[PDB]
Amino acid sequence: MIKKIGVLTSGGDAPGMNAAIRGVVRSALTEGLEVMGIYDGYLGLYEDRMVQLDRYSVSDMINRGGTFLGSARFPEFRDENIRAVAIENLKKRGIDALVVIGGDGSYMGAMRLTEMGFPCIGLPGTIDNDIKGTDYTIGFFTALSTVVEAIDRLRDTSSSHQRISVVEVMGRYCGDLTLAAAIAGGCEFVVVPEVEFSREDLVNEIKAGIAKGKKHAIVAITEHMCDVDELAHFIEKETGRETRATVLGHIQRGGSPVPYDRILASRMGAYAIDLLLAGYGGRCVGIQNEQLVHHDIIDAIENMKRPFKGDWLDCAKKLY
Amino acid sequence: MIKKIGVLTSGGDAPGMNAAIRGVVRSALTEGLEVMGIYDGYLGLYEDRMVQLDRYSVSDMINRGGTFLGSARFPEFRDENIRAVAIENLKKRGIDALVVIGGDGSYMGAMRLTEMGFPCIGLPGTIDNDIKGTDYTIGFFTALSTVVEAIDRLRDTSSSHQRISVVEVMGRYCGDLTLAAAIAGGCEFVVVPEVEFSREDLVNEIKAGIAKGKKHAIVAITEHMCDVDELAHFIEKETGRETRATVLGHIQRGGSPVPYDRILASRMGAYAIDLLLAGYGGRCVGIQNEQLVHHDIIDAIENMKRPFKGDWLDCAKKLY
Amino acid sequence: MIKKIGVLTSGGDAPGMNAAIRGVVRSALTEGLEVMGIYDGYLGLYEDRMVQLDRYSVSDMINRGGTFLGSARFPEFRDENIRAVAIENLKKRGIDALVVIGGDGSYMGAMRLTEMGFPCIGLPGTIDNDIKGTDYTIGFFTALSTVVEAIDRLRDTSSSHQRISVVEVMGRYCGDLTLAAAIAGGCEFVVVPEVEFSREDLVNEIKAGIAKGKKHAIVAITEHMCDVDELAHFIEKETGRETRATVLGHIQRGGSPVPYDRILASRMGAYAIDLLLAGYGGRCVGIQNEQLVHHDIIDAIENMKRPFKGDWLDCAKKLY
Amino acid sequence: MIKKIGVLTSGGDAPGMNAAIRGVVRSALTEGLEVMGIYDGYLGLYEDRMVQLDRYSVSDMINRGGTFLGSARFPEFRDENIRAVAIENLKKRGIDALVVIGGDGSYMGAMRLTEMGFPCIGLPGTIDNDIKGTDYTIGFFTALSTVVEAIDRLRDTSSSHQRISVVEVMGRYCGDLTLAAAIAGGCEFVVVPEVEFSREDLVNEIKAGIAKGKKHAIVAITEHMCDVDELAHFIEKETGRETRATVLGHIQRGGSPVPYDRILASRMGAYAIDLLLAGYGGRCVGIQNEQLVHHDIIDAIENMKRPFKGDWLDCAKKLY
Ligand SMILES: Nc1ncnc2c1ncn2[C@@H]1O[C@H](COP(=O)(O)OP(=O)(O)O)[C@@H](O)[C@H]1O
Ligand SMILES: Nc1ncnc2c1ncn2[C@@H]1O[C@H](COP(=O)(O)OP(=O)(O)O)[C@@H](O)[C@H]1O
Ligand SMILES: Nc1ncnc2c1ncn2[C@@H]1O[C@H](COP(=O)(O)OP(=O)(O)O)[C@@H](O)[C@H]1O
Ligand SMILES: Nc1ncnc2c1ncn2[C@@H]1O[C@H](COP(=O)(O)OP(=O)(O)O)[C@@H](O)[C@H]1O
Ligand SMILES: Nc1ncnc2c1ncn2[C@@H]1O[C@H](COP(=O)(O)OP(=O)(O)O)[C@@H](O)[C@H]1O
Ligand SMILES: Nc1ncnc2c1ncn2[C@@H]1O[C@H](COP(=O)(O)OP(=O)(O)O)[C@@H](O)[C@H]1O
Ligand SMILES: Nc1ncnc2c1ncn2[C@@H]1O[C@H](COP(=O)(O)OP(=O)(O)O)[C@@H](O)[C@H]1O
Ligand SMILES: Nc1ncnc2c1ncn2[C@@H]1O[C@H](COP(=O)(O)OP(=O)(O)O)[C@@H](O)[C@H]1O
Ligand SMILES: O=P(O)(O)OC[C@H]1O[C@](O)(COP(=O)(O)O)[C@@H](O)[C@@H]1O
Ligand SMILES: O=P(O)(O)OC[C@H]1O[C@](O)(COP(=O)(O)O)[C@@H](O)[C@@H]1O
Ligand SMILES: O=P(O)(O)OC[C@H]1O[C@](O)(COP(=O)(O)O)[C@@H](O)[C@@H]1O
Ligand SMILES: O=P(O)(O)OC[C@H]1O[C@](O)(COP(=O)(O)O)[C@@H](O)[C@@H]1O
Ligand SMILES: [Mg+2]
Ligand SMILES: [Mg+2]
Ligand SMILES: [Mg+2]
Ligand SMILES: [Mg+2]
Ligand SMILES: [Mg+2]
Ligand SMILES: [Mg+2]
Ligand SMILES: [Mg+2]
Ligand SMILES: [Mg+2]
Repeated sequence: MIKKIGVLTSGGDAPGMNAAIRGVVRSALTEGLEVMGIYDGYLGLYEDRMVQLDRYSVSDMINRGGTFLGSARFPEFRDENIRAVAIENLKKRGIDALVVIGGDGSYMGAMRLTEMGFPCIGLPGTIDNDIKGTDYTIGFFTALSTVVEAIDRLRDTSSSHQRISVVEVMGRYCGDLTLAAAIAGGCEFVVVPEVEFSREDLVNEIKAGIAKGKKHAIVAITEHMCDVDELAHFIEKETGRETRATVLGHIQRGGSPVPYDRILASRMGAYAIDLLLAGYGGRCVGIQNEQLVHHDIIDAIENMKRPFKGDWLDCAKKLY
Repeated sequence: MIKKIGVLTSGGDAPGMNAAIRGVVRSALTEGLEVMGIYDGYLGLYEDRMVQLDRYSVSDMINRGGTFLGSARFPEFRDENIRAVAIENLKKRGIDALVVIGGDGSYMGAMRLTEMGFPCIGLPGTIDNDIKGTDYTIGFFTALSTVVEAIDRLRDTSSSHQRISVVEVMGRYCGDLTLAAAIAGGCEFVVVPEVEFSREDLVNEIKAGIAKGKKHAIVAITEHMCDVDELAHFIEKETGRETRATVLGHIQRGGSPVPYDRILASRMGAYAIDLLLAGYGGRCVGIQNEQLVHHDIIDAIENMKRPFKGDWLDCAKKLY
Repeated sequence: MIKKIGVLTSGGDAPGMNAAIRGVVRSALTEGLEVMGIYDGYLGLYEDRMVQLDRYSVSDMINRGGTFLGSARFPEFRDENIRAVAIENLKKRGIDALVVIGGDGSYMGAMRLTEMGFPCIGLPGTIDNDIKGTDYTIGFFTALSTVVEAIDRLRDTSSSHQRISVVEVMGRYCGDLTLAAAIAGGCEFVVVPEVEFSREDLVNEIKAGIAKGKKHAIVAITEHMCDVDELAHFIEKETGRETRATVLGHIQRGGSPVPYDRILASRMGAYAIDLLLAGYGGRCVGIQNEQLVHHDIIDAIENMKRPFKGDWLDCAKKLY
Repeated sequence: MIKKIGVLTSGGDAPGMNAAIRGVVRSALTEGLEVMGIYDGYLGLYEDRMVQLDRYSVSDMINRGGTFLGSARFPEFRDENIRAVAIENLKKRGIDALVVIGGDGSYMGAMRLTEMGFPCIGLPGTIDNDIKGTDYTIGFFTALSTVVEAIDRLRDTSSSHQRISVVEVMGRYCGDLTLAAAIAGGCEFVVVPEVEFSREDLVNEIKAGIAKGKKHAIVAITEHMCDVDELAHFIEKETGRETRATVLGHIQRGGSPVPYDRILASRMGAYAIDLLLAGYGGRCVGIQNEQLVHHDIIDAIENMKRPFKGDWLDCAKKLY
């Protein structure tokens, strides 16, 4: 079967979500399917706030950050009774399946829907690059460029004043963004959650650099590891060089998607449709060793471990 | 007289400084003069740290941020005895005049040295836009782009989530940055130090916005006015909408100068030399109503005044 | 009187046209006026293709290139009989006046409408910076940045191979864009329509540069002056250095507007409304010596001469 | 053995080359080796033009385009006698191995030198993406952004005017650039050299587009396939819609490397040295399915093959 499908964006927004939706809509249409766009992820589902999507409703969207459909958190969705009101709207709208774009929270919702007879496909949308079974997630590369662009500006100013700059990068519990940024910006030190942090190894590395004539030091550090103001104070004390802490924040979440994002989103969206049409349900799409793959949601969540990019850390240390 | 001139960068670095230097060196060379570059602003002047500059030393500098001579904050320059040393260094090297590129603070140093008999020329180099006698200062336009770009990015994320975003802008005690940025980013409310700040008006304006169906709200505020974190929480409580505070910081000070900065800097550089060959000293260059102008330093510091830009603000409120 | 007004964009598009329209709409609304948006400039007028514009129809437009209303050429409009069908649509729609955003072609149309009892205000929209009675036009600064961004990339590649690069810049019969670009990119030679071109002065300047150790030469040249392929061949022959010609083209017309554009458009749009309300008609808005001014359209067109930016050319030559 | 290595950049410059060099120099230093930088690719090798490189010579290079050692197209390197001279220069300087960074052509030189007994290592440096045994080459991603950005800009102008835009992309005999660009810019039609070009299909697709109400149409075509000017006129006649051809040119080759290039380059650089210390020679590094890999040069040049990317193209047509 499957005549009509639903699409939503749930969880934290990431550049390339619009490309993904377009990817879905255009794929669907071409295959003679009808498409409903659901507002504010799962909440919109619950409240029955939807719209009919044609090919033009996804035009002028490919090079746009955010999610035109909106995103929202709806913890309640974990309650089967809430999902019962959800399913009724589905029947009542004649939706046969959905494509969900989000993180792991979103994939769980989607698993719940599948066992209730509404096959769902999950696509990775997040700048954190922390979803299992994918080398990359949509929004990663866009954030990477925002961060590096920031580090470039900081180098200019840091040089001018022979300063040390600490930069707090997003990623929550994943150091991928930090680490990649650090290589690309030629940072002097990197602090990621996956490695034990030694304030001491840091100090030594900075002084060694200073002894070598380095005019500036740039420290890349993942958020939630310490208070960057405290850390800046500590460095200034112990090194005699004025330190300045910078917290990029939410700028990392916005802006026009980079080509990698535009293209990954596009390809993923199209593969979503092909999956539904071949009868799959409760799968999460991913990109592994440059190949598009699909896994059972439960399998990916409970059975896969997020590998540590050790080879990139080794490389980082050699180019200091 | 006047066969050899000196040139330094003082105070907070600003994009376009390299362009100003290049302006100076190239003009001077063409007029048969010799140029000495003083390192680390007033610190290298005191420590007698200088190098000779040829036409090639300013090559590949026009599109770079920072200052290759370095800059410093040497508060001790306030002492008339330290300035005594600096002047001796100047005479020993055979230097006839000095070209100082910096902010309001650097203008004071230049003034003090003029008062001592050493002829200087001040060029407005600061992202802040706070020097008297000039519509703009080198680096303003560049920082304006860094900021506006940041804002374009926050509009995307706060829209996807129906959030309120508080952006803290540099400027110190000047609102130009914050104000030009709020109009260019189409901000909901602007808070500057030249106008009385009313938590009331802010909440009321925002609420109004929500009534009319605005998906996001961007509030642009000058630094040192409050705790954006405290202010953020306060907004969240009073409106029921999630709020996020972003502190741009030091990214505003770096990066490749925008066209305007590159050009202004070059023009002021060439003009400095013209003034020198004419026999003027103790003067500062500015751009006034599209005209390259010079004033007695003393006149600018003391008896000039900052124009209340009700003009930009009345327009700002109209477009909300 | 005046209860309702019309707005259109005519002639070649330029970044910041959307900011201008927003500027008008929001200003109008705030003043209790109603607003019609006319499609494809004057053609749309003729054919009666309009829409009602509210405050939301101009949202998410400020940072967007192009004109959402469209532009189109309609030479026929010069015929009074065509204008008669135009006026009937106006009456029939109850439009009392219009704000026209374009070039001088557009201003003439607008003059015609005024004498026929429908007061029109003209705003400068064009990357050429060639409208009389304005220091700048909307779109100029955005193009300037696109060109300089291009020149920066060309320097990198030119250096690597010790090449000469000729870059053809837009501007039609005005060298403002070329000249500004040349200073900002540190070009070795500039060719603008306003100055007699000597292939010889060019060759000499290039060899002198080459004799001096210059690793690259960048030549900035305004379009319609020669065939850049022919000119590249000529340079290669006479200098022994491989030459490459680059024609930027239409990339110059697009992209997100720079802050200067966002703000000039905004201010101009708002001033348009104030003019209509004070009873003026048949005026063209401009920015002169940092002041917003208005002139009689005929006066501006037939009586003002486009000044030559001689002071910028003098400066260009000194920094070679 | 192996105490001193050499490093050069050959062929068409590519953004990330500076990053590759830095990769090499920094790794080598760390392993106790000595590094010689050869100027102007195979030309300086022949003329024996070299410099010693320390850790500081590669500082401030990571974010810059081009190559600071220079590059050259020295066709004469084809002569076995010229290569005889080059090898003598190498032995006289005490150099044990060579690291060559260039394209398909440079790989031939490296191969010929290996054949003569001098051990080399090839690193894929070219915007084209045409080397066998690597998914990507240094500079590809950067040129992809230069292009996509160009396209975002043309969408704005061609939309305001209901125009068709023909964009000519670099690549030589490889379609990757053109193809990735067409999907990322949401192009209407793509013309590449790996597929048969049908003027018919093109007009028919475009006409289709107009039927469905498309305001613009962007056609992305690889260079050396036709005369975009001729093709432009042909389209204009057959569709009644104004067409414009834009030739991106050399802007594609320059500018600051994107994050991906910066990182890949660093990683390949470090890897070269590892291979050297292991005793391998006559090898070339590539990135295959996210893995750093090495192959016998000979194997890559001769018996490897280019993968028909029907995959990207089938998806391209789906999203139109
Ligand atoms: N029915 C329509 N009415 C108006 N504009 C349209 C229509 N369909 C497409 N367009 C416009 O034409 C351009 C190209 O359309 P399309 O190829 O579908 O967009 P995209 O490349 O962004 O996917 C865009 O500016 C789009 O907004
Ligand atoms: N176990 C679950 N069962 C059902 N729905 C869930 C479950 N976990 C999360 N969700 C739904 O997914 C939404 C997003 O979850 P969250 O953890 O916030 O995001 P992410 O997908 O980014 O990890 C939640 O608000 C809720 O609607
Ligand atoms: N009153 C003063 N007398 C003499 N020198 C001064 C005076 N004020 C500032 N300076 C010098 O100018 C430097 C830069 O000033 P500052 O206010 O910190 O920044 P900026 O010039 O960037 O605005 C000071 O560090 C000091 O060397
Ligand atoms: N003596 C020299 N040796 C090497 N490179 C030089 C020399 N003089 C100039 N160059 C290089 O040649 C290019 C052109 O120089 P120039 O026009 O003077 O630089 P800019 O445009 O930055 O003012 C630049 O990349 C510069 O670094
Ligand atoms: N009635 C509405 N419905 C949906 N979104 C709206 C509405 N009004 C405004 N918005 C959105 O809220 C944001 C801010 O609105 P507004 O201040 O009017 O835009 P802008 O700053 O671009 O002028 C934009 O993303 C806009 O699209
Ligand atoms: N003398 C005129 N009288 C009436 N309408 C005119 C006149 N000149 C131009 N127009 C109108 O203005 C439009 C734009 O003119 P054009 O010269 O193409 O542009 P621009 O305003 O950019 O100079 C024309 O298509 C026509 O509709
Ligand atoms: N068959 C060959 N034998 C020896 N050297 C070669 C051969 N082909 C190319 N080269 C050398 O490699 C250089 C660069 O090659 P080219 O094809 O022009 O560019 P790229 O390496 O950038 O792809 C040539 O100029 C020449 O010095
Ligand atoms: N000996 C030195 N003298 C002057 N500046 C130096 C020296 N060594 C490094 N630097 C400068 O200090 C900063 C940090 O150096 P480094 O980390 O080695 O550069 P990069 O990050 O580009 O690898 C750079 O701006 C660089 O040019
Ligand atoms: O948007 P919030 O709620 O302020 O949360 C910030 C967090 O969300 C992220 O920006 C991205 O998270 P997602 O996994 O939901 O996409 C993290 O990097 C960051 O820690
Ligand atoms: O760079 P510091 O020493 O942390 O000081 C930051 C201050 O300098 C500035 O960045 C620039 O101001 P000045 O040019 O006057 O120094 C201010 O906006 C900011 O308040
Ligand atoms: O868009 P077209 O018709 O190809 O014309 C190109 C011309 O239009 C411009 O791009 C701008 O012209 P406008 O005065 O109409 O805005 C010129 O720079 C260029 O010569
Ligand atoms: O730079 P040139 O000598 O004009 O040649 C241009 C050619 O070089 C490239 O820019 C890059 O190709 P290579 O790296 O193989 O030299 C091609 O895309 C283009 O065809
Ligand atoms: Mg979660
Ligand atoms: Mg470093
Ligand atoms: Mg100051
Ligand atoms: Mg707004
Ligand atoms: Mg005209
Ligand atoms: Mg130059
Ligand atoms: Mg090649
Ligand atoms: Mg399209």
